[PDB]
Amino acid sequence: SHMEQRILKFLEELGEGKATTAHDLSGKLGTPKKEINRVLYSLAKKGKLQKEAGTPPLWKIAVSTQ
Amino acid sequence: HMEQRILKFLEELGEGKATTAHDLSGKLGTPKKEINRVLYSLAKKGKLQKEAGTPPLWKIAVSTQ
Amino acid sequence: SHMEQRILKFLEELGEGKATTAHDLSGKLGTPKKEINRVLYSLAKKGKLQKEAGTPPLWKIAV
Amino acid sequence: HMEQRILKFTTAHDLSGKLGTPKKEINRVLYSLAKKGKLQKEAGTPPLWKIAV
DNA sequence: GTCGCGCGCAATAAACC
DNA sequence: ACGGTTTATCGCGCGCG
Repeated sequence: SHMEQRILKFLEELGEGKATTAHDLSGKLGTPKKEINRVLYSLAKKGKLQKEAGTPPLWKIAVSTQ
Repeated sequence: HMEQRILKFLEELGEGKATTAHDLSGKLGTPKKEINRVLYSLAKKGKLQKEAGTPPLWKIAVSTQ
Repeated sequence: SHMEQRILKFLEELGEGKATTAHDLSGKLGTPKKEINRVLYSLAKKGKLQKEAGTPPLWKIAV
Repeated sequence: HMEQRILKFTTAHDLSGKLGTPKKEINRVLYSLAKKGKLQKEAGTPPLWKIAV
């Protein structure tokens, strides 16, 4: 499952403290938004990503938790 | 191309019986995003008829004149 | 519940059996149509409003 | 008429036997009534429910 | 076994003013 | 040398086995 590696790679190259939407990830990475959101919610559960509230939700690399 | 594939499948089901987009996405091997995108367009062109529900049911358009 | 009151008041200011569109509510309140529809459809599931399917949908006070 | 009976009577799973209703229809009225302010969802596995006074 | 989901929605077309 | 902006059931939050 190298879909996790490319998303974390994309959020790293986006910049410091930068966030983006799941619809934007589906467009750039060329991956259906269905698989994207399934991985995004999974990476936030692993603690590697954090979800900013909003519609749609914004996603960035987690900074706070251990 | 994808539309007639959905239409052809709804023929071999017996007139009266319907199906869901989730059921179509598996049989035709197509993501449900494209399935629903074609289904809603076939009902707007009069080719199909939508029975709204949870989830909605789709069948051949029935004339009502 | 603040934008909900602005919409509910207007639908009450306007006729006691009348309806209106989200576009009409958008201009008469200086609020984008996206924010209006967010409140309109939310009020429908709460049973506060009644929606008439159409182009565009019509919204009126329910009981 | 489910919205009326769901108030007179926990988990949505537990409500499937007390009323003989599928869990899909119970969670429907639960999240709907919770958006009407009358319910409140607890963080359980499965989640827990209770009437909000 | 969390799940309530109805979703098609624009990497659009068409219509408006 | 050139039609920008809004609509559409357009509300969408959806990840669901």
